[PDB]
Amino acid sequence: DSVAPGDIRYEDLRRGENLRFVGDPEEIHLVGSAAEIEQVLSRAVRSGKRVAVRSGGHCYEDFVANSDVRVVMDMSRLSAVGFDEERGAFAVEAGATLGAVYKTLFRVWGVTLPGGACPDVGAGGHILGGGYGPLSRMHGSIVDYLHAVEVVVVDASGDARTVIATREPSDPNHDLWWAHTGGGGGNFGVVVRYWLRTAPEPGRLLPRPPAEVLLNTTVWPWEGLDEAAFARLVRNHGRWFEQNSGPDSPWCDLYSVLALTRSQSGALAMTTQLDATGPDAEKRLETYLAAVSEGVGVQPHSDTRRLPWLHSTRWPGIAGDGDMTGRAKIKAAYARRSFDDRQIGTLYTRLTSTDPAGVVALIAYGGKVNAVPADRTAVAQRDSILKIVYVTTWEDPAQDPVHVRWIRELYRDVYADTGGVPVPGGAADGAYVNYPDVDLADEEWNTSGVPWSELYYKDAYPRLQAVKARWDPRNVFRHALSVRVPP
Amino acid sequence: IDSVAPGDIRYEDLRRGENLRFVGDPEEIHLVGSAAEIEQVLSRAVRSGKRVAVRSGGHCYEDFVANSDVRVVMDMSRLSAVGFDEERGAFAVEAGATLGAVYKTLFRVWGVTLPGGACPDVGAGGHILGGGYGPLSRMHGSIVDYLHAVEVVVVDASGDARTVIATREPSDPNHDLWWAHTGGGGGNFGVVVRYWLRTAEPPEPGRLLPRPPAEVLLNTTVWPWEGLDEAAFARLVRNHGRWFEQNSGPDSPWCDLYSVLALTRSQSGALAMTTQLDATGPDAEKRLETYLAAVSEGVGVQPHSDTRRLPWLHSTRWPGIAGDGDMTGRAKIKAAYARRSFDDRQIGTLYTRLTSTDYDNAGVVALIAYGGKVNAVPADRTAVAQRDSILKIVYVTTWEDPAQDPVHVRWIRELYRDVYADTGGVPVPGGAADGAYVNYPDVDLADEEWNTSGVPWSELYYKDAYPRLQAVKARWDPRNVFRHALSVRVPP
Ligand SMILES: *Cc1cc2c(nc3c(=O)[nH]c(=O)nc-3n2C[C@H](O)[C@H](O)[C@H](O)COP(=O)(O)OP(=O)(O)OC[C@H]2O[C@@H](n3cnc4c(N)ncnc43)[C@H](O)[C@@H]2O)c(*)c1C
Ligand SMILES: *Cc1cc2c(nc3c(=O)[nH]c(=O)nc-3n2C[C@H](O)[C@H](O)[C@H](O)COP(=O)(O)OP(=O)(O)OC[C@H]2O[C@@H](n3cnc4c(N)ncnc43)[C@H](O)[C@@H]2O)c(*)c1C
Ligand SMILES: CC1=CC(=O)[C@H]2O[C@]1(C)O[C@H]([C@H](C)/C=C(C)/C=C/C(O)=C1\C(=O)CNC1=O)[C@H]2C
Ligand SMILES: CC1=C[C@H](O)[C@H]2O[C@]1(C)O[C@H]([C@H](C)/C=C(C)/C=C/C(O)=C1\C(=O)CNC1=O)[C@H]2C
Ligand SMILES: [Cl-]
Ligand SMILES: [Cl-]
Ligand SMILES: [Mg+2]
Ligand SMILES: [Mg+2]
Repeated sequence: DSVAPGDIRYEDLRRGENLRFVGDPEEIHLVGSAAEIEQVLSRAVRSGKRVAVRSGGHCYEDFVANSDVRVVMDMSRLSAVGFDEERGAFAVEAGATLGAVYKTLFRVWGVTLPGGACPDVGAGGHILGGGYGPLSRMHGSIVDYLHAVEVVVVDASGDARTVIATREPSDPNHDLWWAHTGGGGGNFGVVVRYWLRTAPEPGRLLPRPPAEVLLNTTVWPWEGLDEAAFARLVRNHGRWFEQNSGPDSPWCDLYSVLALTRSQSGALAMTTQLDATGPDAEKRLETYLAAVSEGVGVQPHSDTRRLPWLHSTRWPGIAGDGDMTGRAKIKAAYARRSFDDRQIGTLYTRLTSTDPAGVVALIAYGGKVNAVPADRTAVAQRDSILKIVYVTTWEDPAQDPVHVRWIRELYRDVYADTGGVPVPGGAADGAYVNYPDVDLADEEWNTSGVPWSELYYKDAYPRLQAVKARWDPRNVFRHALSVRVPP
Repeated sequence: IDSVAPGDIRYEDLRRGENLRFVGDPEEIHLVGSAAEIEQVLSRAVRSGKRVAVRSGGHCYEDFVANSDVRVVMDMSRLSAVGFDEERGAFAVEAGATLGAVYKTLFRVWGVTLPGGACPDVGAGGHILGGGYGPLSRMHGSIVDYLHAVEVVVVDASGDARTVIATREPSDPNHDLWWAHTGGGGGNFGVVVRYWLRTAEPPEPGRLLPRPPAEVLLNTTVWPWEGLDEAAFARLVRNHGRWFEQNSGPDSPWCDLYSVLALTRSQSGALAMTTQLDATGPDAEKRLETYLAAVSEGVGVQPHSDTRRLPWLHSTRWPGIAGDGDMTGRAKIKAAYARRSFDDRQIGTLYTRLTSTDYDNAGVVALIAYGGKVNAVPADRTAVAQRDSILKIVYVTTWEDPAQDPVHVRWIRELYRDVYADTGGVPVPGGAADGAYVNYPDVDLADEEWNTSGVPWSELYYKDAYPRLQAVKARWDPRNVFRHALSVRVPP
């Protein structure tokens, strides 16, 4: 159907899962096929009305709900996951949530994709932004399994058409397939479905997860934590990840997130997942936990459970708490090395100061992600060890400026020696387009002289611009931080 | 053909539901893709003498599916479609669909909903035929009040399986079987493949199920346990009880409010309440405030109160309503229907057992708003017989260490027994309580050591509906292929 203001569904469908952003579309179309997408597109382009696509609605920025967007194509009716006998690959429609993808692939076929934690995320935005997750160190990015994609595009004359692009070098649309391996949503056209398989039995055509995992939750009380203690914990963790994130590391089967929380929360915490298949799994876990707490002087509460693998993906310790109400602002960076002492000092001061819920999360990364050449996909960061996510959440819709400023100042200060942004090719490797932050393109917050596009895409940017020029010459698909041809 | 045996990578997940207390030993778990595949699993299991069980959403609070004696499981995961069936004129929900997919698909696509559970992960398979209710029940009734027809694979005396359709039409030959699916409970009559749902009351899908409110007010209210004595606790409980006694009739304007009051262990630091109210009237905020003021009056403890206004579909995924999604760890649940609110001795026992330092160190008694339009339905019209209650009361304890089951099971057994001590330790129907709800099953209701009331488990769950359920059992499952603790069973 089509949803317009006044329809009972309008208040829900005008929003994604980020409540800071309220869309004003004149029409939201729950499209049912490529053919219906082509008709909504060609009609919007003729009218001069700006469009956007919503799949899972997890965009951290206002790309879909931007007040200029007059027409939304919502992919909820296209949520199938299955094996496509004709193409010999798994077909994930854009509106499928990760929880549905993982349940279907694993229960029916015993396989999985190494995408996000977070069952409510849609495939649409997630895959073509370079999705990664708990199994990425073991199995790479989800885009490392992208075999082909179906996408509705608009030509110079304004007519919409459906094309298939694939990983085969001789594919005439090969360049468009490459741009879907991390190029980001909302840039090239409307993805209808992705086809994924390893680069003819379905059970053999995607990776098999561990049957069981050890999951641990470790908590340090903040009350008895001084700066030196905090700094040793952070340095322990960063040194361990600097040593143990290569593509041939035995530690490819470990994932963890260390949460550096505001002191007012009462505790810092870390969640770890380790493949439990080996009979020494428990010893290996403890050696990782011991490394993180060595010399800290605070004993953590520690609890470890063995869980079947599909059950573990729904545990809020990995999946997050599912609460998408209230208001949040995210920033993020790639880390090639962990923070230096001065940055640790900044973190400690900003986390303990009574100047607000807020966390800096360090998410294990690298491993098999890093076996891929930096230019093979549009995910150009293939030597990092951690993704660092800065977050502040609040409730009062009248108090956005103060929370945005807190997180802006923290991030600027951490990256102050590189113009306030994580400039690639140093201790940092730029930014991740599925954690978009419009401040990276803001002269007031980015003083590095490096454009937002090089921070997200590094050297992939020129190729993406060429794909943009070829496949979206009219620039129908745009938003803050969208791939844009040279002026 | 899609089957999982020990040694398969999928076996550890598929041998369990969402209750980690219960580890199954089936020789095969079949991921059935159709009614015909269910018939071939059933007929083979019957000719072998192998005990069967069905798993849809995996949310069973008891060991009905994962019982070690179950040899063959039919897992309905592949049967998860939700859509409109034009030819039937009703919405079709396959048993493997989760409530989250149900509400998303019905609402986004058609702007309608079903007044079923809170809890997006629950499967339709067990949830509807147990009499599912939720946030919207006071406004729209139980989900079974929209069950028009069912498709179910059943086994006859000779041991052959077939697929039948049973509908709400009085002249339908299978009308009795339809009736038993409006609250008879899972794992009793045969394998439901799909449910068809529509208002009993124009043939547009957008008018054939109730529309939810477009927006709701949602409130979380928290009272610190620190400055809270027995008199203050008792006043809060009594306030809430009286309000529900007065405001839960089928014609009450308060049919559009739902709330959960959590009487937590004092160890937890705070008592809390979540309230949802239809926000579309222009005085919704003043109405919410009057309900909150009634709950807190003269309590002497100022609650911390947070109200947000949310679009309806978004509200159903807020953990304040949906729960926190954490099904790891171990839990024991007991429950009862309340026709009137707790008396002095009961409030006293709750206070004592919520503040006591005994056992080990979690627990909660949650009072869930009920009644409203549920109670407009005659008690014998469906297999949900409790049609005059005002609250469902759920007793819970949770823990992590799998070596510590007894102390936790004992805590909650003694708390519940003590609350219902004046009636043999169990909520005997037709008094202050109205028995128990089959989607919150508790095997201790059939245990002579915990039920000294003289009233059998079957009358507690089903009241006068039981002999009719038994007649359906005799006719449709004569071999008793479908059984578990607390399964409908013909007379000896
Ligand atoms: C909210 C949330 C996000 C998470 C979570 N966990 C993650 C994880 O463990 N690893 C990750 O890599 N990412 C995680 N993320 C982030 C998500 O990956 C991003 O928020 C994704 O971009 C979201 O995808 P989706 O849910 O589909 O978001 P939308 O808002 O619909 O779209 C985002 C963006 O992409 C464009 N787009 C959507 N659909 C299409 C199609 N079919 N074709 C082209 N472009 C599309 C949109 O217009 C928009 O620009 C955990 C949580 C809780
Ligand atoms: C875990 C959980 C349960 C909840 C939650 N919230 C509820 C709410 O707000 N209102 C409710 O009324 N109930 C809520 N519940 C309880 C569920 O309603 C019950 O736990 C349901 O019985 C669960 O159904 P399902 O998830 O399908 O569980 P299973 O364990 O697969 O089945 C239970 C029972 O039913 C039999 N059965 C399943 N499938 C079939 C079919 N197709 N045909 C016949 N019989 C079937 C099973 O064999 C078993 O006997 C919130 C949470 C978080
Ligand atoms: C591990 C992980 C990876 C992800 O990629 C995302 O999911 C996880 C669980 O966590 C990531 C990050 C550490 C956490 C975030 C941002 C917390 C968000 C939050 O609390 C709220 C809102 O977004 C709206 N209202 C809220 O309350 C995040 C980026
Ligand atoms: C409001 C609800 C209605 C539903 O009928 C169910 O959902 C809701 C959200 O709350 C109910 C009850 C108050 C809470 C329970 C059982 C908590 C369970 C719980 O914590 C756990 C488990 O069940 C397993 N591990 C765990 O940790 C429950 C019966
Ligand atoms: Cl934008
Ligand atoms: Cl049983
Ligand atoms: Mg949050
Ligand atoms: Mg819990």
